[PDB]
Amino acid sequence: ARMAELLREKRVATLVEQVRKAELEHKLAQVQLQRAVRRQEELHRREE
RNA sequence: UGAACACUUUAAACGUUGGGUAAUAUUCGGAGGAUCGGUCAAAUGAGAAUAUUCCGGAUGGAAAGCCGAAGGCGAAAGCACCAACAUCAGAGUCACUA
Repeated sequence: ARMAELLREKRVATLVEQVRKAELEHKLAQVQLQRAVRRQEELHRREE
């Protein structure tokens, strides 16, 4: 039971956290970079 | 997926308020003196007091005649005078939400 838990559960869960967090860092690099410069240029040109 | 924002685009979507109309029968005076109505066809009547009509006037509300279409909007029934109030809705782009 301890072999199953510490040698499966925490590392398979760890795979799930780091995979969705690499995905979240992908989505967050998107929403910072392309979104932020696009919308500040749009708001800049719309107020001009 | 579902929903709110910023743009692009949509009309017979929805209720209220003001105004209009080809057209409608009734009526006030005038033209005109026996036809009109109507149907496969025939039959009460309008009419010898003036009928269809025609002139021009009033009335008052129906319905929106063409547009307009195997076109649109709608959840469906449905929705076809504008103008404005007005509350939406639906589609596309670009972003939020996880």
